[PDB]
Amino acid sequence: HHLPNITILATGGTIAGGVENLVNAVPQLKDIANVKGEQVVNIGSQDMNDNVWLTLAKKINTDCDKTDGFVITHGTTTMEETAYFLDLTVKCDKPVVMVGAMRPSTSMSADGPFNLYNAVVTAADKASANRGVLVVMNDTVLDGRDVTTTNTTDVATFKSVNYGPLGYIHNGKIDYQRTPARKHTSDTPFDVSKLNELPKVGIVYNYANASDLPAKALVDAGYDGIVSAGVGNGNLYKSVFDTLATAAKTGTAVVRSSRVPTGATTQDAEVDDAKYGFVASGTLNPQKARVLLQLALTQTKDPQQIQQIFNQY
Amino acid sequence: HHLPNITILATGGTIAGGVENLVNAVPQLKDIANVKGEQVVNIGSQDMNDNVWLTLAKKINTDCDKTDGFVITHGTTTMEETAYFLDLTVKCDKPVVMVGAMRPSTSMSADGPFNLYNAVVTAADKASANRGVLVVMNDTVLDGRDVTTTNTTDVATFKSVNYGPLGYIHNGKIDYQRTPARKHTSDTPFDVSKLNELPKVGIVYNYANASDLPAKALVDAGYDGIVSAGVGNGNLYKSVFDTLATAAKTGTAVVRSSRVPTGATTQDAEVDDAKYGFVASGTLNPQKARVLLQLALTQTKDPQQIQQIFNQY
Amino acid sequence: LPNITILATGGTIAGGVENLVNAVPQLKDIANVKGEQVVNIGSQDMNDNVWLTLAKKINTDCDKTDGFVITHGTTTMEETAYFLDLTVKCDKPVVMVGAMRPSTSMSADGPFNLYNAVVTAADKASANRGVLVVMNDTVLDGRDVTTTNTTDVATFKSVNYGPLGYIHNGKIDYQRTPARKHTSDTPFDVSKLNELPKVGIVYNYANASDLPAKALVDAGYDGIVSAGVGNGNLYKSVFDTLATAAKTGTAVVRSSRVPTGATTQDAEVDDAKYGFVASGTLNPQKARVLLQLALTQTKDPQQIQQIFNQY
Amino acid sequence: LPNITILATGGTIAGGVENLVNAVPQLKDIANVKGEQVVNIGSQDMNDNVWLTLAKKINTDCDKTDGFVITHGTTTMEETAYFLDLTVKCDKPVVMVGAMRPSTSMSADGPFNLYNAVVTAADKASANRGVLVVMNDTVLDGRDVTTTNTTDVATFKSVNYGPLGYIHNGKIDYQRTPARKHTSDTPFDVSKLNELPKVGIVYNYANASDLPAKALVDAGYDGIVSAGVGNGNLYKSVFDTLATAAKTGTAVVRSSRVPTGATTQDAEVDDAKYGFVASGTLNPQKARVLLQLALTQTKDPQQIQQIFNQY
Repeated sequence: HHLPNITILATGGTIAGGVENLVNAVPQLKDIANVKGEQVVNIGSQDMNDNVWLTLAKKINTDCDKTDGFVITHGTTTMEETAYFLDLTVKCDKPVVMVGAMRPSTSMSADGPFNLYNAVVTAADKASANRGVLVVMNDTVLDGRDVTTTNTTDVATFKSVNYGPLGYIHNGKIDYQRTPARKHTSDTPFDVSKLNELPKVGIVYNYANASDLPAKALVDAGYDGIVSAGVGNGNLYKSVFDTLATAAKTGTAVVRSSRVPTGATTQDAEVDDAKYGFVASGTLNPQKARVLLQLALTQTKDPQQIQQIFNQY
Repeated sequence: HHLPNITILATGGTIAGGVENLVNAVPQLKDIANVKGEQVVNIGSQDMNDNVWLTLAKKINTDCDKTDGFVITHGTTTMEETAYFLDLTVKCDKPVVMVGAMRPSTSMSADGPFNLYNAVVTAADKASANRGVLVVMNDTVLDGRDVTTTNTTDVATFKSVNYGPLGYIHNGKIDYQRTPARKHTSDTPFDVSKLNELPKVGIVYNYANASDLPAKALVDAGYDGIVSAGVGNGNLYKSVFDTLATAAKTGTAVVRSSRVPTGATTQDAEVDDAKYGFVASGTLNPQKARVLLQLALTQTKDPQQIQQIFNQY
Repeated sequence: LPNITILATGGTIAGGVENLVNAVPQLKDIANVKGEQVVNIGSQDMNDNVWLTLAKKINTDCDKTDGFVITHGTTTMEETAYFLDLTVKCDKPVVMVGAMRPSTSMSADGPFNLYNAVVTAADKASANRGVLVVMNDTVLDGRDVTTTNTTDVATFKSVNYGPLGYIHNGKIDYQRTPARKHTSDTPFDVSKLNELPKVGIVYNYANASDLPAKALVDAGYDGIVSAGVGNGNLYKSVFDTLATAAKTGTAVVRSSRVPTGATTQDAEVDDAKYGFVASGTLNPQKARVLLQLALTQTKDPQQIQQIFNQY
Repeated sequence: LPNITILATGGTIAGGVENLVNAVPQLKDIANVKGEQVVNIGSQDMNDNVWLTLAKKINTDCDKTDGFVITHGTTTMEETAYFLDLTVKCDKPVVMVGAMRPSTSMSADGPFNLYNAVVTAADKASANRGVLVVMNDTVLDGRDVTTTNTTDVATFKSVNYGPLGYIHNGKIDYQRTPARKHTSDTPFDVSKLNELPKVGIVYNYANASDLPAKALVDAGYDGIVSAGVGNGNLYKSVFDTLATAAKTGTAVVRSSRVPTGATTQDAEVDDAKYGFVASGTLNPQKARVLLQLALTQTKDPQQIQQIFNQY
């Protein structure tokens, strides 16, 4: 009886005490796995972009058979977006686990070391397979679809705000009581292996007396899709509504989501989606709805079919 | 011993079973107060705008001495924004209480009737004075600064997510254990009595691979101020950052807030605000930071002084 | 249209029990509803006999109906739901519902809650998910569901693992199902039982008396659940009484007064050494339900621990 | 630089008690720190004698220092904090701190928590806010603070009314202060007491035994707090025992096992008729603290109710 082989892919700086030398910062890692590190890119998470996403997904798909699991170290600001992109595009059913740190590795009571430890525990556990892309933060295993950051600074910020966590980790053991029902990874039709770019999808915000200029600027630039961060149950300020209604009639894909941090933007409730050709995002927040819309646009431009995609993934 | 006189100002449709005839939908109101209703405007809350705000504040300031308290019925989508605008601009220290309903007045288990009842209870209670503008929803008394909507459909959606509620209502009695520390109402310098318009402030969203076109569109239109809904602790995608940095150097006021639903966007932590001339929003979310920025711009265009305003109100 | 049976255990939650279709006419559009009053008791006085009656009724009537809705007061809903979750062998939907506001109150919650419970019981997708609680537009599993606030209409939450689904306009978006075994996958069978093992609960706090625990032991209780402090720790005096009782054959489960999170095995207390069982995410009242049932099968602590790891 | 005294009640929370400035060197930049070991006990074994000792020490040493930080285990922190909140007469900051992870663990929380507690005790703005608990970058009042999760570093929350302030980079943004009276505005004075009235807690649940409650009554306890179901309701057998005890002069407080919300007076139980007291937002363990103190002044239920409405 030997240890699993886990690869750590880094996207940025170190979250505990180079990527080569993590087994020296956290020597406890040796007792759980044989670890190898690769620096895939080196960027701040706030600057995350489509090229990095494509690079990551291709790397995991290509190296899937060379390792028992993956841990990806990633900044916290856009973790939730990269996790969902990977959840839809990775075709490997071995564990893929993302992890970060809310405090810098040099600060007192840095969270990164224990988070990294727990991420490797999770990647090494056979029970973690077939659950989609996972985020491990603060002793908790979270699915890539529902996970979001709820507080600007709290070490406990990452939560699955609509449907809850998959499991909790205590003393290196995971109690899994849930798995996601929406389709992920190998069960999706999305395949990015041949793609060098993704459809252009932007996000506009709604609020009192909202300007329509952001929306117009995107339409005039020929964006493929626009996600509205609506008020309440995905409602839109009138000027924004008028702009997006005309955009949707002339070929732009329009998804109604919500600025409100929990709950679904429901179909045909507040706005007659069938009349305008809009798609309702359900529980996906604006930034995650963008991810799914970009992918849906690689397969179809028909709002009816896009809506079905939002109801399945 | 007689009952207080409470005025109900409506901004839209009825939240229980015209505004004239509310005492017939909720006859229990008669036992608590002598009620008078006025329809101030009639618009959907998603279409809320600066003109309505100015109208409301002027009406309350003008009628303050004619009544013992005010209840304003308002749609839920933008309640949080109107509440904070009033919290900063009303000069009456009698109770001003906003209320709405998450379910339509015709549906089974409509929440509006009991919410309206409780709002009048709150407006009638002497202990409610001097606490700023209040929101009463779901048996809870919430301050206009911290209150926000947390779920798209839940009757329990309104919460003061950073500092908690002021009081709870049980059987027509309020247990107040808190009052807001930030300055409000009569203690602010903001005076809208002479104003027919407010400075133009827009909001842009950050996310992976964020377009700078929304921000550029606002700058090119000559907006007075721009609020960034940043990632994490108010961070900005690089293209957005570059656009806003140049805007701030050339006279546009720029406030960093966060798309993350709780916690403060803190000063000089993630971004060197002093170098770029940016202002950090603290706990104010993007839509509320817009409210304060619009008002601050009536007094000053200097980022240092704007920052002090964000630290006091 | 499906045939749905409403079993009442107390008062009416909208506007007795065949009145319901008159109080909530909209029910006729979604199901053919029949009602029976099984008992008439306050939820605060809920007891083992009512539990046995309910489970036998459902098990016996399973073939005659397409789903069950049980009307139940809110105070102890979470206990009954878990009991039924472990003992019901019908795989048709069983849905519990109640109301936080009286049916005569302004903005009473019971009518819409009842409507949504019937919706849930009528949906094919609800089957095989265990016993469910439907409150405030949300569908919750009977194991994790608990009341979090004394008065709020939104009180019912699955505080460790989340809800199964949300209901909007009569349609349910299910994204979860419980992994722990339930209903027809458990070994527990109450069909021939007229009583259950005696299990009590003691609370821990600063300067706690051991007298409650001693009282239960002297009365020959079969098991004792401790509502511990933090991660299931015990006040010294209480610990000593329970350690002794475990040696003489009383089953002892460490749970926590803390409202979320697991009481984990062998972390704060050497469970193997004293013959204690750790409750996991089960709060004290739920841990009682499982221990009662466990004790119908075994008195061995290691086997009871295994049960607490599977159900 | 302010002079801050660290009073320890148990183990060390970073890397005994004069070591602290060596374990957390950054403390030297913000205060002149002195440490004293007051007792050395596990938090789960916290008791009335430790409480009396702590309050007398602070009251006696108030003039010699600019603020106090008390190091305390997490299990019962919420009880000690409320006791001190009612009995301390020093108006200088008193700040409690602990750690959810052992000081030797990876990513131990105690060092930064200790640093933030000293920061808080050193800030002028912290005075006159009552006794405070500083955990996970947040400043919480001793009345409302409770532990919400068995293991999470973020467990401590003021679940009904929220935190007072948040700490970022050594600065505190205070937006709240507690309205209920505390510290030097209470009538409670423990300076001449060597013991406290005897108050125990019983739990309610389905089929609850009255034996715990009877045991406390037979031992002549001065008061009993009920952890009720829902809005402080009681299982029938328990109710009957407590109704009898209240008539013979035992003080009885109805609280709730439900983790948030008030137990409200005369709503679910006719408190006036039975001579019971409703706890408001005080959970059972906190309601014990107040009832113990109330009973040093009066045995009359109407006066005890007034106390529960003011403190």
